[PDB]
Amino acid sequence: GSPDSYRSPLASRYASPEMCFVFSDRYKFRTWRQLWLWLAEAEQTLGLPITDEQIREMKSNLENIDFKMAAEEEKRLRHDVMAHVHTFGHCCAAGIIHLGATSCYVGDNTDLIILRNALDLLLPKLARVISRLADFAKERASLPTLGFTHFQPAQLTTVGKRCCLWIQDLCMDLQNLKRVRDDLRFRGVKGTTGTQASFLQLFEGDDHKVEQLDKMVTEKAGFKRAFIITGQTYTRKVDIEVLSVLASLGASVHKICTDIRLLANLKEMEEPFEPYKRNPMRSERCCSLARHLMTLVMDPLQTASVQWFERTLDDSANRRICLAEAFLTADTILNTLQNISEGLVVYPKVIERRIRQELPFMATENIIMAMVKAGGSRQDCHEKIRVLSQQAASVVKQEGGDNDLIERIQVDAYFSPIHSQLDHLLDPSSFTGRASQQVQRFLEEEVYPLLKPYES
Amino acid sequence: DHGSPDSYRSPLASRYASPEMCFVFSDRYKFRTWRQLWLWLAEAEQTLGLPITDEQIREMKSNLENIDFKMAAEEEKRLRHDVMAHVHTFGHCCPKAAGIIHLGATSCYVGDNTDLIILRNALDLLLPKLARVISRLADFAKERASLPTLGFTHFQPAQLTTVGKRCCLWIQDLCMDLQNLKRVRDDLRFRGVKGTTGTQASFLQLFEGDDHKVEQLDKMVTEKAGFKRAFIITGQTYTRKVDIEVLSVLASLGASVHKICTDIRLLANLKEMEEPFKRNPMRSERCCSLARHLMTLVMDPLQTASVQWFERTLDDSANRRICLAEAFLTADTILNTLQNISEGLVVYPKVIERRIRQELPFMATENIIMAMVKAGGSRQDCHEKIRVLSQQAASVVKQEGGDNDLIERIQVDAYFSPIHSQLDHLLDPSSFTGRASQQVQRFLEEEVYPLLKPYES
Amino acid sequence: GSPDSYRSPLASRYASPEMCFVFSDRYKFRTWRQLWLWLAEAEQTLGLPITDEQIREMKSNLENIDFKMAAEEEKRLRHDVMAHVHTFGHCCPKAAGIIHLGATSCYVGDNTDLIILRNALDLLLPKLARVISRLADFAKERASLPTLGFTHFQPAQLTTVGKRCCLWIQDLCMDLQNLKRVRDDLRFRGVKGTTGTQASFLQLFEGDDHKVEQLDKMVTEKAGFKRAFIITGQTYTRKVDIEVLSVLASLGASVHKICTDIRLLANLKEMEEPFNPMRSERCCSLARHLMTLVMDPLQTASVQWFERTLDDSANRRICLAEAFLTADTILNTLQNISEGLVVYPKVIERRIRQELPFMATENIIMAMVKAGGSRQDCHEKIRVLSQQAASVVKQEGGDNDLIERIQVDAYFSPIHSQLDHLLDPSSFTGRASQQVQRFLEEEVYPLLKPY
Amino acid sequence: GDHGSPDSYRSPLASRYASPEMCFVFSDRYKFRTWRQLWLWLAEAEQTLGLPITDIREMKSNLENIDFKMAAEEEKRLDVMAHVHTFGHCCPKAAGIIHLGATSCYVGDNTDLIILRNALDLLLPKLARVISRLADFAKERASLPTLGFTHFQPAQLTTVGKRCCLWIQDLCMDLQNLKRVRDDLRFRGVKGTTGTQASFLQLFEGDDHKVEQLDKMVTEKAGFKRAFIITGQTYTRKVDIEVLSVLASLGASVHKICTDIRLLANLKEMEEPFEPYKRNPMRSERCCSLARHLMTLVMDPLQTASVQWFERTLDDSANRRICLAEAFLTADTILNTLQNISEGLVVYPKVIERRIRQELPFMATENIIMAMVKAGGSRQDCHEKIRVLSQQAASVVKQEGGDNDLIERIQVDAYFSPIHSQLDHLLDPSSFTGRASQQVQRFLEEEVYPLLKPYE
Repeated sequence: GSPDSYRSPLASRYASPEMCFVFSDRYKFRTWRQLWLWLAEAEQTLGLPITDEQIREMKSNLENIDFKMAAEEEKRLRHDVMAHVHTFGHCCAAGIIHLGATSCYVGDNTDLIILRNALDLLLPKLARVISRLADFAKERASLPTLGFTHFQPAQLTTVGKRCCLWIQDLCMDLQNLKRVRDDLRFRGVKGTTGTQASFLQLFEGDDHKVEQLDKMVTEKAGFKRAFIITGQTYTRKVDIEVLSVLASLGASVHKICTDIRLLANLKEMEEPFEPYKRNPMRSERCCSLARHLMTLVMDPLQTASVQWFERTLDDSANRRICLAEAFLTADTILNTLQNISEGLVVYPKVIERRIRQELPFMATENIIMAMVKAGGSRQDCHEKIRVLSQQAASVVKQEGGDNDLIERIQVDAYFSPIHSQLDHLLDPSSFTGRASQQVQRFLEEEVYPLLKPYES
Repeated sequence: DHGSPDSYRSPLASRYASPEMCFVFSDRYKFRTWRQLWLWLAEAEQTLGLPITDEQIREMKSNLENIDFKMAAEEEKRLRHDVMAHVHTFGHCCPKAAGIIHLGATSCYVGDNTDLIILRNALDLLLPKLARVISRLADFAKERASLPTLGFTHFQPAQLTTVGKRCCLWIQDLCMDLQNLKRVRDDLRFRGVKGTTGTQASFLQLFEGDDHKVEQLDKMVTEKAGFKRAFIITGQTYTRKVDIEVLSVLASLGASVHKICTDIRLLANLKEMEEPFKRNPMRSERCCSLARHLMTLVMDPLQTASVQWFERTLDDSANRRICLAEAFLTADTILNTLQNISEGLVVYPKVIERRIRQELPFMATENIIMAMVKAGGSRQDCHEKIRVLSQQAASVVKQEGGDNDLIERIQVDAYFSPIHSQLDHLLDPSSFTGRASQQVQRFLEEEVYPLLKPYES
Repeated sequence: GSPDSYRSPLASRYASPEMCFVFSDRYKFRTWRQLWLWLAEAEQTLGLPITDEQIREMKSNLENIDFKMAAEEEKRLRHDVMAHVHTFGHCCPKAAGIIHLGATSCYVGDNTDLIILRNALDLLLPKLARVISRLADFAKERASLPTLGFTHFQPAQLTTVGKRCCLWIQDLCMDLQNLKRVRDDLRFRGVKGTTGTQASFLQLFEGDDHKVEQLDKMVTEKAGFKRAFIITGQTYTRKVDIEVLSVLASLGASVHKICTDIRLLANLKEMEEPFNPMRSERCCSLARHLMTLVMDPLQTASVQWFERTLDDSANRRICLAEAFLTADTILNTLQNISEGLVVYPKVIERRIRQELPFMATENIIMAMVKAGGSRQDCHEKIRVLSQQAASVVKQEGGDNDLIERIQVDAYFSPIHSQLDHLLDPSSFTGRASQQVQRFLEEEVYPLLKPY
Repeated sequence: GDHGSPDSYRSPLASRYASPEMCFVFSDRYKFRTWRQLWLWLAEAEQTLGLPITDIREMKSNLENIDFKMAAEEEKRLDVMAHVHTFGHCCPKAAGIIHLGATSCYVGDNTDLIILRNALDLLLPKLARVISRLADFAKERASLPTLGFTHFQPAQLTTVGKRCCLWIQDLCMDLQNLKRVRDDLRFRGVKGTTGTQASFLQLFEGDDHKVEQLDKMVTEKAGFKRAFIITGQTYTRKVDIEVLSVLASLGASVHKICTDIRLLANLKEMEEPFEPYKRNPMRSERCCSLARHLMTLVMDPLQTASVQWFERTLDDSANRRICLAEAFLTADTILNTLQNISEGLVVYPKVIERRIRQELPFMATENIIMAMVKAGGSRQDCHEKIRVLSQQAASVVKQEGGDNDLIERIQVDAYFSPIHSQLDHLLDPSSFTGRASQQVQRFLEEEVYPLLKPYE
């Protein structure tokens, strides 16, 4: 709000409103009231003294939270969970709110619901990007381009084939995100140290009633599975599995955008339009943010390593930051990446220019093989070809002119039984190998199947 | 081998890790596998109609272990190439196969596929080790399932848990590691034959435009390698995302192990539990030190994957020769040392009982107020009456450094008339542990044993 | 702040209003205007057609910022700096033609970051010194009070409370020195142009090489810096950010160490936080994040291509502010902790008493030899009385009774009864109290002098 | 070459990569030798203070003679006492005055500090040598115009010498950091089990002054100017942080330089030294790989010091043996390879000139309009004419993949007749370099040469 105070650039400038809502106070305190409703619903079903009038008024007061009252009662009573019990019970039921449960019933189950929801926003966005990159890869599947190893010219590839290297990495990320989201489990009702003591007390020693309660709220929260063993909170290892797959996504994006930045210099490919000089500013923002995601991994790792026994509260402040800032960063990244993918501009003639410069240095083997087939001796042909290439290399390096190796093998009499066959031995398409067929097979076997559920 | 004391010894090779994992990352295994990959290539190429004879095949199959490391290093100096040097040395012990070795292949066919074979082997040696650790902790967790111990939140006295339940926190964290390790081993895919830029250009020229034969070759060497699946899309090498996926689980494992051993170290101070053999928990401190390094190593493959330009840059080669090996050798040492810890953790039941009885009356107060309504007495007048006696009892403990005298105060107090006779039953340690004992039994049978079953051998 | 939107907890819950302001858009764009004024003033002196009316106009409108207009212009122009040049030129109609004259974007953007970095360090420095000041008082007060030393977190030769506090102080002192050096050696970017060659300023002064050097000197002195970079690309070297976040990350490691000890002492009931050690848990949590952040500028500086790549911007806008707001929060909480550390001597005594006999056995032997005793016929006589006591402590879970077993054996009769002068807790503390004395007088107080 | 069988894992940092000097610094031979040298200094200093010690010569002559089997046997039977016994066998005359009243960390921890300082002393001259070589190159190419790069897009011309200065300045800040950390490195001395000097206070019979004189004497004998007053068992693990922080900062600088060389290699502007036609910057690639590891190693000591409980805990021992040794072996290798790259950088002036002429015309438009106004032309007419001709040239480059013909278009247009004679001056590369050459001379004389003078 105020420009007098520091404002998170991930919150006020970079990320989408959708992701910002999930990590807001309004959504957190709404979920708190939502978890209290489910607790009361399941407790009434199991025989605890709860009247239907207490339930209906909690149901009609889910999105009616007084912040001015809650903020000052938190300053008055120190504890934040109990401060929200008072505020809910004021617009309500008061006697049955949070009965038996501890602070971490709302706080910790909210985090897993927030976590599951945030992953649910990233998935269709990642698929959307992949889909748009897939169309680009299919369109440019046969357009030959100079391949790079050590960032030096190497055996030709296609523009579509190069794109599939990016697509694959994102397809592993989609799969990883989906797995982690599906594997996410509910804490349930566990108590102060995970022994379920206070809940067992209310049900007066009934062990089956506690287990039924643990299955009831888990299904109301939309989780398939619920933890058996926990300390106070869910194991902090969960936060590692989630941030690992995001950091991996960060690495992928960084590689993709660095490729695009290098292609922008070669003037072979640029970012979509709204001038001669164009900076790839969106890819650079992406690289910047991806880096943050890779850094973020050390936070949950260090945390879980130093949790003592059932729970130490030195996870609280660190998780408030790293978890939201992981998803806000990933969110910005995917919005930007989606923007970049919508009509990447390719300049074919610039690509054709770079090929015809380096191509003759790679086609030398084809020439000799064509001399042998006619009747020329390999040994003698190798010595007479490894001499015109050193001349043509000198012109390029020492003098800074265009490549003229093809001309020199047209003005040499020794290479007379090849002059008619030269413009076929230099067809760029006959140097791309199985590149176009690799795209074909990859998109149908691996890419399209994964995109199928996300068709919308 | 244990080299001269004049040179630096890497402690992960001799000082710590098991000779098995050391061998998987050795030059012998590396170059035996190189020659194996050349044998599978020749066999499959002979199947596809290339001029290779049975005699040439038997020659390669016989000389697989016959490696001259001295000559290969000397030829590497001259030829300025590691692979083409080993092609020459293999051709020297195989004079008839010399012509067909590495036909159509590029450097990474042997270089990069060997690292995939190394990864899968290295994971398959870690799994049984991680499972034996889980098993012995599951033995321990069953024995001590109903042994009350003071629970710690904020490392401060809280409601009672059991020793078995505390062990299950450790068990679960290692159980998710087992699942993650398995999943990564199964997801590993063979690179196969791809050529210098992944376009299979060289092999397509060998079969002379025959696209079907090239894809046939790729499947053939993959099956011979024992891989269910191979990549369709690579540059020169398999995507360096695979390193991230592997080392992310080892780093995560390290975080769980570091937690387990920090917990054990703290218990050793409390005298509640100690390691097998004034004693120092050196082996838990050894585990912590190494787990830390295992967590640190994750930033390497992360950064490596982020700066790989196009189809490949060699700015990953040296880094991978360090991070991958060390991660597994570190991961190896940890689980060998952790296995020795889990085999016989010593519990001191009487020391645990002492700490419980000096903290229990402060959390048994609620049961008293509920118990006092049998007569009965008022809820609010009793809440303040027992509250102030705790203020006097906690003052002798902290401000004067003594023992808990709260029980002594209530027994002589005239106000607490009826409750006297049922106090020992009210302070029953088992009636504070909740469902801890039932949580232990269910966790082991529902989740632990089904996971450990495939490792009966 | 809005409840419907996410808010960075460091700005709305944790850090001080002082630190939050140094990283605000108000401070940022005011400094932009502050740097444009200096440039104009120096350009006038060097002979450019700028009137005092124009400078007077600029000096009057440093704080008069229209953010609404500045945001609308950036959407249109797709440029941060030019938008603010236009907005400043709107409330300064006469100076509009001379704002940002011959300058590049990074003259404001990059020099502002350096100004912000220096200012933020200048707020952390007094706060750190003040923490060290009160921890020094605590170290002097409890300098002689013996406490059980811990190696491997196991009872070892007893030290003193003040001595253990000095281990904390020494780490923080090193931080204070490292924060001072980084702030003092921090340099100004100055005027460098788009690629660091000063080509555009050279053209404005129509070739006059000396005038470009003077303009660089003048804006540096006006900014309050002692030194400027001679060599830069577009921006100051990103190595600078590494050095700053390195000292802060190291400070995080120190803070986490101090707060872990406090968290362990609270468990042992030997020391307490002023009120669960929740303040030390908040400190540990944030210190952890401060250590994480060092990897950002490291990766950022490693992949800077040539004269500059813009893949540093968004990351720095996150990692720099977050580091300082975190650091600020930590020190604030550490101040509160240091104001009210409560020691409980009696609990310390009790723990000492049940471990002192296990560490005093060597002095008993040394007092038995010259009293007429054998070196093995006494060592065995006491070591058996240590085996039975180790069972009472560990197998039975009771009190340590080696302080009881003296009358039991008639062998130790010459020892009756000059003790417990031999079991004096102060006689096992070594040079702990002298070491505290020297440390404060030679190393700590000289550092806290000019604060 | 060193020894090791191919049947076990041999760390490439020791056997394959680093130079023999650094390997010896972290070897067992140097570790145990320094132990005995520290034991000697202890006896000699205790002799000067009054303790019953006589001619010292025996320990002096038996420093090189170490039996590793005897030490390993006693290590299996009982490491410090295993070496007290081994050094107390081949020295029969003196065995009751070795390690007298000292703890396991007098040798083990002070050795760790003599190694660190030895390792830094090998690095310093090596880093100075690289700066010196690069500086020579920078002076030689200080007035050689090259294309400036921002966003890796064409920008205001700089010089080759100037770009080199950006690298030098990074390394110069590294040399400063290393000198400061090495000089401010303190000795642990004598402290005892928990750092109170109790064991020594007993054997000097309560003498305060004598304990403090022993601290100064072994500090002076070790080559240190200063000793710690306050330490626990070992020196504060903050020391590891500061050492590896600056090393991590060096790896970042090296990565930047070597990424630059690699990119220049693709532009064919600059190349690694000889000993064609395709050449790979494999040496710069090795450096980036190794520098990356060096940047990673920083979290090790960071995590270590943060979880040190009280006086000392030995969960640092295994981590420090790895991380410290690795960092200095990696730093050493990097600087050895970076010495190679510096030694005979190949520059291709004509390739550099070709790139400039392709990008300069677009940047030179301001000067052309200035020259046209200077002759009697209109500002608007010239700006519109130069606008239509620049967009025509941009199409030829982008859409057609041809050379930059902007100057040709100006040269054939009759409107530009007033400046046709001026064109070979208006587009002089040197006039676009700004003050680059002057910055090089000033930087080298005021910062580099003073900094290198002590290292001469």
